[PDB]
Amino acid sequence: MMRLANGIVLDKDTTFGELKFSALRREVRIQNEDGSVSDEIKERTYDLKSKGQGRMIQVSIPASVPLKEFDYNARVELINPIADTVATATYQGADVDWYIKADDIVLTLE
Repeated sequence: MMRLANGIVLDKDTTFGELKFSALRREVRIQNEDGSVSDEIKERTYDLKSKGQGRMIQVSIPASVPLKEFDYNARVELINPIADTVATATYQGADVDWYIKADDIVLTLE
């Protein structure tokens, strides 16, 4: 005898809006001093669509975080998402969309 919550107590705006999967843009890897890049990963950049200004957002998570094999338009939410200015600080002209570095990628539990 005990009552289990069938839903959520409160709502949080961490979900951004509707975050739905599109593809895996690119997994950037550890570059060797000699020049050539290694087979080991550094960060993983994903393609996610969000409701708002109509921009496809580039979500990058560190190598310590495993890959998530999600289906197309699967609803996800980010633990600690931050929109950076470090990418556009080293790149110029290639930055057609904006970058968001995240902690971990999970499914929308709310």
